[PDB]
Amino acid sequence: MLIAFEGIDGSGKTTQAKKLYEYLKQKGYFVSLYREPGGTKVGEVLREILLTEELDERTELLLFEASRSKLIEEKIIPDLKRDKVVILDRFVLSTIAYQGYGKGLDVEFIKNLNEFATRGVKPDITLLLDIPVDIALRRLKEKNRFENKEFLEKVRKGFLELAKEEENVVVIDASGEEEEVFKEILRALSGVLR
Amino acid sequence: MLIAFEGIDGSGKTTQAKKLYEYLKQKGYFVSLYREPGGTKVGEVLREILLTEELDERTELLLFEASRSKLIEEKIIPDLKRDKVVILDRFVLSTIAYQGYGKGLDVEFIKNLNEFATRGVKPDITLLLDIPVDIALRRLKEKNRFENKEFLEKVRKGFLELAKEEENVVVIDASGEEEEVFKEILRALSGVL
Repeated sequence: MLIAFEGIDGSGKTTQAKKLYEYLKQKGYFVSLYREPGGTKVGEVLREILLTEELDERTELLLFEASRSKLIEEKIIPDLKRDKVVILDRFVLSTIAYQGYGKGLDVEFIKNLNEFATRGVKPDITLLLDIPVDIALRRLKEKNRFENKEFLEKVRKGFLELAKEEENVVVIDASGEEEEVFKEILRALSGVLR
Repeated sequence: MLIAFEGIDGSGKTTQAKKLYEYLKQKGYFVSLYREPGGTKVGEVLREILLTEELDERTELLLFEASRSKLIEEKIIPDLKRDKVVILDRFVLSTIAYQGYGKGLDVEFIKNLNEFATRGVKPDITLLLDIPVDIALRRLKEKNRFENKEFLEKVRKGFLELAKEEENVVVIDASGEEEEVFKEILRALSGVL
């Protein structure tokens, strides 16, 4: 089965994805955890490019999608075939929210590109870790990271739109404390898991 | 203006494109010559990846297009704005022929992806350097290069298919010698220069 975390920077996706990883492992599921971009050797070099270079939004989109494609074919599809629980730190909604609602590219094109990269593989559940931008920024600030408030407001709105429009998306209040947010995730998953 | 060379490996694309580059620089055009993938800093690192790694066809297409996207935005578009002649060794038809007709991805999807990567920038003329695979192989074989005849036969058919339906594609009999092929390309280019 496939569980996708989605959300803005500073929403705690990496921390909560790791928590979910360790928790399901101990309950006896076989589980993988991958981040996007990255999660494969080729994906990780592309992650370095995406993090360091000055890329236009179109080239940036195609590289995100190339990383995803590599991950889907190299790991996710085989993992899923062997009944692993696959947990993603970011997936197809983030691409639409960032490149579409944020950077202005066409949403329907992004979805078609998403479908191509994924071979139609969709999550069993998508966890949207929703958080206000100022609170997300204040947390990032604690690690000396500064992201763009104007950009992230559009991205956040994108996410909440997509959670209405798209299938199997649960909105998690990610402004809470680490444990309370995890508990809320577990409840949203109980209608698909253990 | 934008001049694109297309065709299978062994058709002499690079040789002809360099000849065209040298010729037009002599006759007083400001010209650019780029290869795909490549031609920008980022696009050359993606070329390295494409030339080394074991890649599925979907990842490969997406990386070809990312290189193209970079080259288009960084260089082709500005170059064209200042009336440079941009010559390309491989372009959008090669992606369709290779990834679509060759490896079986959807041709219509590839077209749309090309359209996105290029911002709708189309060549003024496309020179398809058509050659039989046997002859392309015979020529490649004398550089210690070996390519798949089965694969390349499909890709040739694809290229010729595209020449019939797509706009501004002149089919150049690239089976000839270097100078007679270049003479044919110049004939084809008189109707735009």
